[PDB]
Amino acid sequence: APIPGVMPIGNYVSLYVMLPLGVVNADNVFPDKEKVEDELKQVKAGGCDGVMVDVWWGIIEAKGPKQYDWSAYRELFQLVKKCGLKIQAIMSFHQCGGNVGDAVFIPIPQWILQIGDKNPDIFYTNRAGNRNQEYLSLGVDNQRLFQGRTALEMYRDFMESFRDNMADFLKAGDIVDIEVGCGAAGELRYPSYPETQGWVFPGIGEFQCYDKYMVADWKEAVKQAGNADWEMPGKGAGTYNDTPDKTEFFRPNGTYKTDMGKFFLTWYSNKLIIHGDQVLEEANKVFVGLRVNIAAKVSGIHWWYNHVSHAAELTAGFYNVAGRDGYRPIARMLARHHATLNFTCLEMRDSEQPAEAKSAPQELVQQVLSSGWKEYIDVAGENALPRYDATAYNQMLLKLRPNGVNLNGPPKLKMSGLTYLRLSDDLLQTDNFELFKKFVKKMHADLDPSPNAISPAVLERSNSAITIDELMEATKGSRPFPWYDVTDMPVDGSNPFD
Amino acid sequence: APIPGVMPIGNYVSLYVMLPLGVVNADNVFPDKEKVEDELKQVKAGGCDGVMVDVWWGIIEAKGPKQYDWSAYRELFQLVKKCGLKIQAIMSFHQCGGNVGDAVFIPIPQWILQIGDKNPDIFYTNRAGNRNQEYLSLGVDNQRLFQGRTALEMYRDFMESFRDNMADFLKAGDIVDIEVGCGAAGELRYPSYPETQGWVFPGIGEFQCYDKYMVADWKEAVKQAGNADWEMPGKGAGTYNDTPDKTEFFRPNGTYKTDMGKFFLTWYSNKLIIHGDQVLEEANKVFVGLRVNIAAKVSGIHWWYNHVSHAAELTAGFYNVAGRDGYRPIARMLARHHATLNFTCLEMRDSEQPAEAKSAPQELVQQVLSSGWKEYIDVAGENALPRYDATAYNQMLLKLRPNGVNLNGPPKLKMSGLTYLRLSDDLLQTDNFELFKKFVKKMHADLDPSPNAISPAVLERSNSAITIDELMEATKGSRPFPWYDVTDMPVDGSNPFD
Amino acid sequence: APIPGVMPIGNYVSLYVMLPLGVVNADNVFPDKEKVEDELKQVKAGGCDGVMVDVWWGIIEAKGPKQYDWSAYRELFQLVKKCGLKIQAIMSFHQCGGNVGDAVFIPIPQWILQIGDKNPDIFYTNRAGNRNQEYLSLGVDNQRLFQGRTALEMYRDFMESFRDNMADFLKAGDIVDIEVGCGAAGELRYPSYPETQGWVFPGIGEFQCYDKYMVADWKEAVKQAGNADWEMPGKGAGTYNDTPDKTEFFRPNGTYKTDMGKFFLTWYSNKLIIHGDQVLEEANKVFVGLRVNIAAKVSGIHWWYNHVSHAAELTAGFYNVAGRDGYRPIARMLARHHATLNFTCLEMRDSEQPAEAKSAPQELVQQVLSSGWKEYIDVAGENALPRYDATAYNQMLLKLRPNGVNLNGPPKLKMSGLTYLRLSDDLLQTDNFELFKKFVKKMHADLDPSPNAISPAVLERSNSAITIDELMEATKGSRPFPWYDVTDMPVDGSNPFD
Amino acid sequence: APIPGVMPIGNYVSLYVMLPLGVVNADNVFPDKEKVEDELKQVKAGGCDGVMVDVWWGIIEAKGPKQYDWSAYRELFQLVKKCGLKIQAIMSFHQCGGNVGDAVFIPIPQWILQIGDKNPDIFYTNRAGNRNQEYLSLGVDNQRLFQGRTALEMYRDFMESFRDNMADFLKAGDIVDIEVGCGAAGELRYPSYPETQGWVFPGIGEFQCYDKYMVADWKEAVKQAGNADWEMPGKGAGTYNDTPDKTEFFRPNGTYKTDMGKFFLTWYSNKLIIHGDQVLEEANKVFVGLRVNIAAKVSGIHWWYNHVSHAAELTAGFYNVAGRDGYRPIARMLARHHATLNFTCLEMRDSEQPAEAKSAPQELVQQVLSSGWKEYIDVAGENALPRYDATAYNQMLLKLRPNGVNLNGPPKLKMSGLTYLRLSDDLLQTDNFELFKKFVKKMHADLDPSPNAISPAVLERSNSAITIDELMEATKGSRPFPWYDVTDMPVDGSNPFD
Ligand SMILES: OC[C@H]1O[C@H](O[C@H]2[C@H](O)C[C@H](O)O[C@@H]2CO)[C@H](O)[C@@H](O)[C@@H]1O
Ligand SMILES: OC[C@H]1O[C@H](O[C@H]2[C@H](O)C[C@H](O)O[C@@H]2CO)[C@H](O)[C@@H](O)[C@@H]1O
Repeated sequence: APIPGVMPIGNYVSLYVMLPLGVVNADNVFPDKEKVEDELKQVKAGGCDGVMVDVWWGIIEAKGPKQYDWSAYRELFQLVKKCGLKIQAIMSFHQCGGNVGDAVFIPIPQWILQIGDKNPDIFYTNRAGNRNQEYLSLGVDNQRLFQGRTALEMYRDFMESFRDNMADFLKAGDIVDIEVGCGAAGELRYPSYPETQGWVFPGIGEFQCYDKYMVADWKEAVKQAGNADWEMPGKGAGTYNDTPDKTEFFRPNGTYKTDMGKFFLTWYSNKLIIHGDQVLEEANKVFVGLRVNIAAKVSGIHWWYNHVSHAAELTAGFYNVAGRDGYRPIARMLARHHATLNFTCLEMRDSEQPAEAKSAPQELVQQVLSSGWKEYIDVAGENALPRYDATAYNQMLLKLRPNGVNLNGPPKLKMSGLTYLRLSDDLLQTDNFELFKKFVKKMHADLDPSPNAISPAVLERSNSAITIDELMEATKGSRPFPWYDVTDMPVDGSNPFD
Repeated sequence: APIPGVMPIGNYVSLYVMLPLGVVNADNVFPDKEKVEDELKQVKAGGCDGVMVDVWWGIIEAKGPKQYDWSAYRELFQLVKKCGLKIQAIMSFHQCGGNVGDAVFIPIPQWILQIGDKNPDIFYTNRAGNRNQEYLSLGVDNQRLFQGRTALEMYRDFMESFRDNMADFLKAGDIVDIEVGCGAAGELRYPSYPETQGWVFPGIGEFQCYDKYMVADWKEAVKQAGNADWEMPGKGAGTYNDTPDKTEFFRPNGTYKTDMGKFFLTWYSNKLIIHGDQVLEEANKVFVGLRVNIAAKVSGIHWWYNHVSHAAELTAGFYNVAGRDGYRPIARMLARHHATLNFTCLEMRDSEQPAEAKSAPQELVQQVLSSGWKEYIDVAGENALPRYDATAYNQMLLKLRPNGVNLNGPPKLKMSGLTYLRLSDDLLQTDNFELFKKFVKKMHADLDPSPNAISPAVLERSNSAITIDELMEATKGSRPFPWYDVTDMPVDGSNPFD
Repeated sequence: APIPGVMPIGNYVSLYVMLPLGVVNADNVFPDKEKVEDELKQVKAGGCDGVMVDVWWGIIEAKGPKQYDWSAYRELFQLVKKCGLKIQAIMSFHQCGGNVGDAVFIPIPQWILQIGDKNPDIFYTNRAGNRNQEYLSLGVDNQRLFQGRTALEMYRDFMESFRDNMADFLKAGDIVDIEVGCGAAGELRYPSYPETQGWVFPGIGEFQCYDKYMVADWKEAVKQAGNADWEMPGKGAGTYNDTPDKTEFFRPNGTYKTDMGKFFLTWYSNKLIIHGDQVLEEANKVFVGLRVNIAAKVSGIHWWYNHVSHAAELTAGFYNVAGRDGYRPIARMLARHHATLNFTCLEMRDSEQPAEAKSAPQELVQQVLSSGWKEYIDVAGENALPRYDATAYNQMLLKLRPNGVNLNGPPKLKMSGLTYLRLSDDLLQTDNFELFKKFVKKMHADLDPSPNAISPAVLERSNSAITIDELMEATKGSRPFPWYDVTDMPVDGSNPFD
Repeated sequence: APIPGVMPIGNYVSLYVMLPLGVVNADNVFPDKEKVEDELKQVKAGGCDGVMVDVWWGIIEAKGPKQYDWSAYRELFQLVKKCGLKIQAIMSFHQCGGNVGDAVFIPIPQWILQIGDKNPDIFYTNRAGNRNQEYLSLGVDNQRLFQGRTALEMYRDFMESFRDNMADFLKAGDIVDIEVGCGAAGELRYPSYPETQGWVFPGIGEFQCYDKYMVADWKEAVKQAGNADWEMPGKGAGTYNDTPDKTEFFRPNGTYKTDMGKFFLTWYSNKLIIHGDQVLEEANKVFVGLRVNIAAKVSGIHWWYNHVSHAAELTAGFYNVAGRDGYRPIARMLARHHATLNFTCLEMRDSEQPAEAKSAPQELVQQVLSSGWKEYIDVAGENALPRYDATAYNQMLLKLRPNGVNLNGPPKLKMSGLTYLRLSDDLLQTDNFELFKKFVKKMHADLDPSPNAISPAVLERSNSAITIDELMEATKGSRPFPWYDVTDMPVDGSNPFD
């Protein structure tokens, strides 16, 4: 029996804060140095472990191919290191929305946008023929279209330039995570719910496989199956803001239940898995032998989860239906590269969602985290929308330790880390910043911060294993681990006794 | 993330087997040495960790006060030690039923039965005036009636004679547990459901506080409360085989809900707690500084648990009702002496009980184990009735690890050990003995036996703390820890995934 | 291979400081509270782990038998606990010199001195017939002469009164060591070099076995050997300030080499061992089951060590000669009670001693510590004379870790602790107190203090085993472990590389 | 204090046996499969941990550049894996003597010998102009002379072909060490004592830097120092079998003490260090992220060690003189690649060497192992000549743990492993094989074999750091750690007590 009052370190969970969006201007400039280093000081005073910042592709390689400028980000990291915080870098091969709302506009290298200018098919395309310019379609990962280099080669060269230019921070251990962007918002998914094309929650979304490079692939595949006459979904699949039932593809016993539907969804989902597999290999080769975690982000698509079609998840590329786990195979893939899974949604509660949405964020989180730990990989996460209430802090606290704390040692289930939405004035406001420091404490299980990177203490990155299209075994349905009902360590409460 | 296939030792749970009832004759004789040492060899071949044997008081101190004969038990232990098994000794200050059914008859020292012969009040008495001769009423713990010695002093002298005569086995570490008998069948309870007086499941039972020594105590207490005119229950409490509702004491809003009823139940239950407290102190003083666990046994009284009166538990001395945990204070008491709680019922399932019984064995087990771990003590257990089916083996397996195994280290919840009903021919039968060896393996979490006493590896016994009638704080209701639905490691099944 | 800059905790060695001699007046008064709590604050500011204080027998039981007053010592400990320091209590059953030099005079309970007044034989006596009143001769351990109680019983009752009155400090873990006094200055030895009787370094000393109770014992023993006509040493043994060679008992091939000499020395040394054995048993029984170390102090008698007679050691009671280890059997005895050996001399260097003295403090320390670790017990120590130079700090540092630090884990050889001479103004003087804080740091192996009682972290006291006059096996000569030449972590130096 | 009889695992040291020289014929054939698998079975029955085998370059790439055949070695490893032994593979880029003595003849790829046929300068050359064909001179590491590939590129391609073809054995963890050959006999040294050119112990040897590629380098370097007129040693340096004093270069106050001599030796020794640095980088890049140790072998050149010139060491390339550690910088270099140092000589005793030789093998071993552990790297080793006596087994046992065993945890100093000379009939002979099994037991510190690769349990290979010609700091003289006098665990003896 444990000694009363003794809380083992294994229960500690790192907590990082995301820095303001344009902390480094679209122009490679780092302004307001003084101010920023005052917020960082407060953040550190709150017991935070570190921060997560976007290393924008459209800024570093702005001037031209292979010519990178790390000057600013260098000052930014030295500043952070000076305040005693660890660093989570996101390799952002995407655009940071430049919509009316003014929020800083950071596209991808402009010279790339000029190539797609005469070759739209480099972007993800819906069936109407709209082109999304925030990320490069996977249909061109292995295509030589960018001044000699292929999409994948551009990704490695970037991470490689980053590895060599940040070697000192990496040696010292200041950089703890390398979050590899695999699509829009840096997430391994299709751009199925583009706000720029008229999407509004809770539309089902749209399939994004109509660029020419992807189509050809679909044609070759449909022929080797003996059904050369099969086509991709059409008006039957509907549009961005449709409902599953107003559709013929997602209605109960609809087209997705068909041999042809299963063949399409299998193809579309595998295509996304393979895109992830290939990007993470380059990431593995670039960081092997270093003490740092590599992670891919998987978005949480909870709307329509309680509908037989799991429509929203399907358009995004996750083939998750009854009797078919569409997440587990991703996790086995990530397992291959000894990578961590970062799930970007876990503060939400089923009741905070309109009934009309068929949303089930909690049940989603359980399945995803369960299939991750079942394939022996570390799972990390963050919140989706900004929040400063105790309700949100408690939900996140539940998910970091589904079975509460373990007084006998490391818990049975535990997330390796959580990154908080974003640092801001509304947060640093005396009031909020108070509740916050409480949440950070509960995150550390009432322990004091430990700059020794306890737990997630970066382990040496191992060389990848070897794949096989044997992921299909991974889709076997399974019972998710049982979740506690409420948090063990609430921010404004006492020991519920479980 | 853990390494696949690596099962940490912390998940291991010791499994012992109870030896045949009269393995040592009522006459201090150890017959059939040859046969027995062949069963022990099989038992050890099954991976069992050890065995539990009754060190009968009525055999060792048979000839007369202070004159003990450990000869036979000495041969028995040397034999066991030779077969490489650990030893769980029960200090049996009780009688082993000498009913018609022939099963060996072992009373308590006959010279004691001759004293109670002219002084019946030494035995537990019901209101009709029946005397139970299997154990000495707690009303005489501190009474000088036995040739100079008091009940408690007789208990310590016994354990003390046992400590000195078994010092070598204790030094070597062969004796791992000292199970201290506190009543009938060696359990801290009142003899409320005596089969010798006509009791048949699921009778509510009867209060056992009518001996003269206890009565006086009740009179003194009722007067200092200002209600000198209060009495103990009468015909209103009913008889052994009554139902809660046919009673006026246990009916909804019955007498037990009254100020007088609460005052009686509080008194009756505290009296049992104090009897335990005093017997375990003597046990502490006798074994301090030695590497061995001391444990008290608490019986599982599941019938009528789902009735507002918790009748059966009340007559046995456990004041467990809505908004009042009658087990937690016992556990805090046991915590004081760094003692382990042995719960004698945990293979049963709610469905194996007649609906008419209002029985809830599973919900009982949860509450008892939960309140034990909440007071920071080790909880151990055993099955109540003999069983050889996979259904029973799986239930016990669930309770030893309510949240399954922990691949990251010691589980969150885990029992320190389990002792199996009893070694017998029907068990050692090729068939059964097979299922059994499977159960032992799952008990060890598919690991190989570890004679190093892993986990429960006997720690040094610490001197007791100091009580206060501050147990009353312990009766505050609480949420029990959440239990998994099915076992993690079933005997004839695969990984349910939780 | 270890990680550079990582110093494992196992290399940490606790450092305590002795408080001023009369910190509690001969009159049970604790004056200058304010001042003292200012020194304690400085001491704690120096990183010290705790302090060691004399719990004088002549103060606590001054008024009369069994009537103890812990009032003052209670204030003293609460003050110390308030400054965050651990406590090493010495059960001082001796007198604290009340010589001309004024230094506070604290005798043993005056009522005892009045008994010896008519019975001088209670004190250790030399052959001239001088009586030493600082401690009770072992010849009366088992003699009922003190108002009903025996010497040993008076010792246990004292430690028992101390255990019950200090239970809270003991529970909390503030009291870490119980140093049990076994003679003059609290050391298991004979008062062979009494400064009160004219002794001046480096006299050989005198045997102290002439009180009547001891003599009788010697007569009974000499008769069962068949030499009833043997006598104790006479003028042949010389006097306090003689040299080994001017003697006939200690000259090469002198009387100590004889069958009669060996028989006397064997008897005299065993008598001291048994006195220790019996006092430590009482100490064991009183503190079993508690988290605290019990230790006996053995004085370092280095003069005449390099002479074949080891004269000084012989008169003190240590039968240490060529081919006979007179310390190892003491250590095996101490092993029996799971006790620690505190050696009171280990800062000295062979060169700081006059050549005429035949002194070998370093070689002594090696033998004593080696035989201690060989019998599996913890060895602790302190300096003999007050010192504030780097030479002394480095010697002590060598002996705490004879083989320096271990970057792979706990060192091979390591002392469990060291108590510094005594807190004083000449030490707290800005200058000295500086060198001191350096020494404390090196003691902790350049780590920061750890109030968690790391290493010596008080383990539960185990019940004693059982002796036999089989100590004689322990006198077999043996090679001491090899010692490093210089310290690993000097106060004013760098890594000598070993 | 440790528990008696408990030997911590950290004291365990792996023991491997070298397989017979041509276990795989010069013709890629694996004959006598049956016999061999019977010896392996005995070897495993002796508790050995594994075996070390030469993966000859002249066999695998015999047919032609880039065309490797791993067929045989594949059968050999599967056989070994079947017998439950770990594998130490030597990347042998050298020749295995094909002298008169018949012992199997295995040269390097014959097509390479045909190139050097018209270009002798690819081989190491002495001043008379003799060419050694057992290894490629470092003067051609970065020269494109081998059908497009450079020496270094040929080495990586080989290790890379080995990594990919042995991936399964590597994944499983059967291959534990990758011993990278850096010269003759696979050792980082110059071929200074070639038996093929008339060398006989204890000749001083000859400098091996006269090939044209090396000379040019020496000319460029001597000019930038402003002494363009300096030359390499001549007749003044003598010949293979000369004595240090009959020379003018190695005589006291000879040419090696001169500014010109120091400049030559500095250049010659650095050249060897850099050759090692470059070969180990390729090895690092090829094995990063895998759980396997990479090691370089440094030969033990003990003759003339006790002479001021350290002649033999100087000709071999180790600039080790008074006030200059010529080994430490090698170790700091090896530290850069997280590599292990394998010292090939450590059973010898100073007394087994002719006085005329000025040999000091023991003092050599101390310095080399000490400088290795001081630069934070693991040191391993083997014996130089075959031996089956207890004298030899005890010496090796001393060096594996210079300070014996540590009952408190991992020793202060400990070798990571030892590979035994070679499996043979004279060893497997009932007699010898007996003493042997004793030695293996003492190697494991009287523990039973642990196939879990305890201790050296292959850790993940980390990416290399980055060099600088800042090795020069490493040549600062230092005190080696102190060595125990005799072994802790002798094969035919008892506890010397240190
Ligand atoms: O962006 C607003 C969108 O946020 C949430 O959905 C997130 C998802 O949980 C994870 C990933 O970061 O992207 C999705 C959207 O980009 C809300 O659930 C949703 O209602 C809201 O419209
Ligand atoms: O008391 C002065 C005495 O101290 C040292 O001898 C100590 C011994 O090392 C340990 C024990 O504390 O008692 C002995 C004396 O009581 C000096 O070595 C000695 O020279 C000095 O006279």
